[PDB]
Amino acid sequence: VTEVLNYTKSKYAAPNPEYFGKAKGKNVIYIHLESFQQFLVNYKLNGEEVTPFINSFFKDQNTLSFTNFFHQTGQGKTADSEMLLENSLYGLPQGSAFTTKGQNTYESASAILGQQGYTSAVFHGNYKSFWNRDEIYKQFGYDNFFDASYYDMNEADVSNYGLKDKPFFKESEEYLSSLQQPFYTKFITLTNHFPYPIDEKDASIAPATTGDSSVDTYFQTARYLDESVKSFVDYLKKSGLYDNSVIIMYGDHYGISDNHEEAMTKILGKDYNTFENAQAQRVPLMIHVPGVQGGVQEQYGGQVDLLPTLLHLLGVDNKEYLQFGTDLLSKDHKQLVPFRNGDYITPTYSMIGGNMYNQQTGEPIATETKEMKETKEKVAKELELSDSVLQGDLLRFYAPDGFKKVDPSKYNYNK
Ligand SMILES: [Mg+2]
Repeated sequence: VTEVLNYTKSKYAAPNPEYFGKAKGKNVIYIHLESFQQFLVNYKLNGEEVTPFINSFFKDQNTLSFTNFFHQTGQGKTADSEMLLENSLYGLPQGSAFTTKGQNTYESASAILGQQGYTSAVFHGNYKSFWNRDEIYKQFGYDNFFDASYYDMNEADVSNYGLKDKPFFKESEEYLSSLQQPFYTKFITLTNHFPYPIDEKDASIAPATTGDSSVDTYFQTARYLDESVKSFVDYLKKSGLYDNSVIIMYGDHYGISDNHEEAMTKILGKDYNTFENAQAQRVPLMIHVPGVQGGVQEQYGGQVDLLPTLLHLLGVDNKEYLQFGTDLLSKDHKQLVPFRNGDYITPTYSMIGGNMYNQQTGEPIATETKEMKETKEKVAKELELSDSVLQGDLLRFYAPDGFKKVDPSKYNYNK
């Protein structure tokens, strides 16, 4: 109740002077890389790079790239990722939080940044009823929701899950250019979605040769996404948004489940056991902050840490908000990444499937020490306190002093 707030502050990580406020006043552009796993980065299928542009964006001067960034989603899949990004809250242990907690009071990024005059918007090539986004986005405080109704949904431009990504970015330039700055936006892509079907040739790369169809055509839809993103970034550079915004590319969750051990063994080269599968849960995080020296960031982290990381870059102190994540650029950030099912990843030891593993060598640890038991309970506590917020709707009874709550009745996403 006030218990959650006490845990939050004690966990709070002070801003890093080198990165604090360096992007204050800038726009924010989230690029949602659907089902995009980190191992795809710099991966070469039969000689050539699978995702060439993203690989270059990864190496760029002004790009903070994360190699130990893990997704913390559950049965909510993509919805849970949004929950982690917007509120720094975990999803439910079971089922989707978006569907059952659409009535809850939230104090999300749209609301927090809205306090400074930011304009909110979400772009998605599918209808707003999907994942109950239409309802819960109002509680988040998203000013605009550009769903499928704002796009040309002809049969040739539409896959199984909605509008293809290349038309999606192309057609959304109209809306983004006329959106009041400064803004806070997120572009949810669709094409790279299981079982990853692509008809030739939207595709521009040969499929893998493992014998597993869903795994083989994954690399094809990944490049289709890569090509469309490049086209979108090219637009951002022409319109000047590229220098005036913070571009953040991230993955929401895994792309290949653990029911493809044989194929994944050929892909990664090593045996795809339970350990290597947990390591495969890495998803990309690339933060392009204009006029800031970037580089590879190997500190361990999760999606829960994304919002407080962004806030510190924008020069916004979030000490008083109910957020379970910490600033990734902070030196006080502790490298501990909880999974939804109770598991966790630390640089030294990791619990996977309830069993202990050496994170660095992959070899099982027979006996469990105190510190391995201690962090196990720290993780369970964090997950429980997060559920306490969702299950009890605790944000009705709390808010930071200067903060103003959202009136969801004042939002309409229809045209
Ligand atoms: Mg997804």
